[PDB]
Amino acid sequence: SQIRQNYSTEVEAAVNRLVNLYLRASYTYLSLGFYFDRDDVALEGVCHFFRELAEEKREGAERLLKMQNQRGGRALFQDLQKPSQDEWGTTLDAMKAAIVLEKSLNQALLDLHALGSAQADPHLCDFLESHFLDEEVKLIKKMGDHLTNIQRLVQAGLGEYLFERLTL
Amino acid sequence: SQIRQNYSTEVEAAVNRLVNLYLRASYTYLSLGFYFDRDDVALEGVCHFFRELAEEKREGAERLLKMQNQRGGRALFQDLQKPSQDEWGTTLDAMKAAIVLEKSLNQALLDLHALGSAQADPHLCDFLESHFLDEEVKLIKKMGDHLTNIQRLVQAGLGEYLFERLTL
Amino acid sequence: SQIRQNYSTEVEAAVNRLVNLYLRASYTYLSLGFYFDRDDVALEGVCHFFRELAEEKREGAERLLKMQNQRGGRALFQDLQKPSQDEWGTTLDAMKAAIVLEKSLNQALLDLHALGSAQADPHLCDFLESHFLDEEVKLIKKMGDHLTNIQRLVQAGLGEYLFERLTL
Amino acid sequence: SQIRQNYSTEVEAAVNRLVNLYLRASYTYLSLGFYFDRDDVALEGVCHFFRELAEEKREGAERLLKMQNQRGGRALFQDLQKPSQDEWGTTLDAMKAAIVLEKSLNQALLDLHALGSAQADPHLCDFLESHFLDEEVKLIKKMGDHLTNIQRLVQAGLGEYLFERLTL
Amino acid sequence: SQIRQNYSTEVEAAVNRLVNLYLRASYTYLSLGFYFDRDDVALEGVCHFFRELAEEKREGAERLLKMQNQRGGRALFQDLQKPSQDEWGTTLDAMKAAIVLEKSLNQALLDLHALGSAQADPHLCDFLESHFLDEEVKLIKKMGDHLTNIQRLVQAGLGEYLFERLTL
Ligand SMILES: Cc1cccc(C)c1O
Ligand SMILES: Cc1cccc(C)c1O
Ligand SMILES: Cc1cccc(C)c1O
Repeated sequence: SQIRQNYSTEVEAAVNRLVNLYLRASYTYLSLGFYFDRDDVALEGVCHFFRELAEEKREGAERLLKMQNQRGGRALFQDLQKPSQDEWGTTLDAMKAAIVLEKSLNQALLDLHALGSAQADPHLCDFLESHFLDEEVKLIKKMGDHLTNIQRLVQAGLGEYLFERLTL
Repeated sequence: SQIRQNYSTEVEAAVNRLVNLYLRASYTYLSLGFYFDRDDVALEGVCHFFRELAEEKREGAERLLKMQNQRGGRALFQDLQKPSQDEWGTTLDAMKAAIVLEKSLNQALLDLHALGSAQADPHLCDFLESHFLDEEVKLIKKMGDHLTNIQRLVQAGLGEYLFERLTL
Repeated sequence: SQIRQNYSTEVEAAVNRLVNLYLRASYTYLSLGFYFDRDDVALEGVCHFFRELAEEKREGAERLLKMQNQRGGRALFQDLQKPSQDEWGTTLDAMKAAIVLEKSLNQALLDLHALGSAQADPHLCDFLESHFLDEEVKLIKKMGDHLTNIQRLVQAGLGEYLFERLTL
Repeated sequence: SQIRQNYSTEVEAAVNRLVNLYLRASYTYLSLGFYFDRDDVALEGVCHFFRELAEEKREGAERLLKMQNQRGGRALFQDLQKPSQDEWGTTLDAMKAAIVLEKSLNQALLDLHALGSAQADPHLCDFLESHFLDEEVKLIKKMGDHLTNIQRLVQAGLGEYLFERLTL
Repeated sequence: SQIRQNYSTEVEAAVNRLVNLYLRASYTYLSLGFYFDRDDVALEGVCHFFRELAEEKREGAERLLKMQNQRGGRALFQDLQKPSQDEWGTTLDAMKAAIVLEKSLNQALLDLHALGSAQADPHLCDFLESHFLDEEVKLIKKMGDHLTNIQRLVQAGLGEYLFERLTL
């Protein structure tokens, strides 16, 4: 690219991989959201929580794709793997799955930051710090808070209802 | 009728029957509503839920009667049978009874749609699709969601109170 | 009932009967209204007059049902008999039928008031006086005024049109 | 056409025919409107009624032409036959002629719907149901209501005047 | 009195007694209210419920005193007996005590109405019907509704908390 400067092929490839991970996360959250919208699950607050996260993850992917082009890299898309489960169990099970997912995204962000530092690419490092790393820490803290509250509420049916009504 | 066109006697009769079913449903919901207003039941959210449905079903009947006249058919009214119960048990029992009732109305709508299709009466088919079929699907989904939440809440007294307070 | 006080079984039963009479009146007015909406009758002011009365009578029934519960009585519903006619003739015939109907409701109100007085139930007596007796006197006077005007207008077709256009 | 999909030549031709029928109806209503504007007829409400219908029918034709292009069919225009009469008699005669005209348009709509169903063309079927079939049923009901009122008013001159003044 | 007309000494005395009963009820509610404000009871919604009732009963007494003077009777005050309890137990116990109290006031109202009827004093009868009898029926129905909800909630501590939070 006529504009490409200080942008390694290793970072370019890792950015494409991260786009795939964010889109896969978005898809997972779409599945989680609609599972809680089932008439035999019917926890609307939980459905809304996950549908909002599907949107956030898609936005993250789009920000990464915008950055790829700004740097003169070339977006390459791969298949989006279907989510790991078809049914997500209880709100507790779902929130545990979500925190696992977020920690995996966060690790990928940290890995890419480390690569950027090794390649002396401060624009990449700043980009990740500014738009992703703090968002992930905040989200993981929120999920941990939710998990603790869900666990303390498990009369499991009553607890699940109250969490959805009074927290979400 | 000077205006009657493509409107079979079979559909005309079936529309009159459907008016009766909607008015009977409205009456059933009136009974459900006032049962939950009893001082020894006293679940105001549940009373409101069913009184609103009584109004919706009456409106449905009135829309059908308007359509009967628009097509040049002749409204014929029959007795409105009293509701199947005098006392409706718990919120769970009542919501189960309501979903049974709605599924029976929906089946009648589907039967009339099938008759309209067989008689090549697209105005009737459109009318039902536009004003009734989706309303019924939405309502049945809502009732199913409510049933699931009520069931998960059954400390049955506490659960019944919380559902009325926090959902309805 | 824990709340029931000075409320006789005779009044409780008579209130349930009166609910049935009001709902039957509402149904009769629904039939009258839609008859005047027929394309071969087509008197919109008359249709509106009777549909408004259907609503008023239903509201009366609902007020009675509310009162039944306030007093600790138990609502019991019976079948709603179909209206006495399928076709209602001229506006004159219909208005005569309506005044007959209202006078029958008024007599039932007066009978219930008399029962309340005999049972020394002043809350019932006040309730009827406050919400029903004057409403009925006003409505019957209005119908009598309408009958007189309709009769003076009978060139019967022209008169019927003018009454609908200029009074209703 | 590059865009044409599931759109039969039979439906394409029938749509062109229907455009012609709607434009012919519009022309007929233009003639009716100006006849009632003659100084020796002079019924302004009747003139307005028919001029409004001329506009509605032209709009219907334009909607059909828009749809023809949306589907990749090719609009073909034919002569517009002059209306069946040069003078339209009384308001009663004119309203009878209008209801005959509307019933013929409605039959053409029903015929085209049947063709669409036979050709498994649900976009066409929906289009007609959504924009034409209910409009026609409503209009025919209104005309039938008007005919009944005009007939009841026939002192024919006085009745014609009053209908124009008080209904139209 | 120069103004006294159709106002018996029996009714005058009974009105003074009723003033005392209303003021005693107000005092009882003051005691109930402050009991629920104790730091070792601490149910603010319940405190508010009873303090509002203390105000309503005082207003009732003041209305009776105003009426006594309007009729030319002479207000005579007696001691106000201290409430029947110093401590009121649970919300359930308190609501039971309140409904007992209200039923006793209602019986006194009914007794005075009967006296008025026997003395042919229609102003008194109207006064009681208009300002007291329906208020009492409404309040007793509300208390019965509350009792039913409290009973269904008895995990008694949790139920008491939830009723205070979500109903009161
Ligand atoms: C491509 C994709 C997959 C899953 C969820 C979303 C929102 C999305 O855009
Ligand atoms: C139950 C019932 C019967 C007839 C008319 C009305 C409005 C109604 O609610
Ligand atoms: C005199 C009296 C006693 C108790 C409560 C109140 C409000 C009151 O005025």
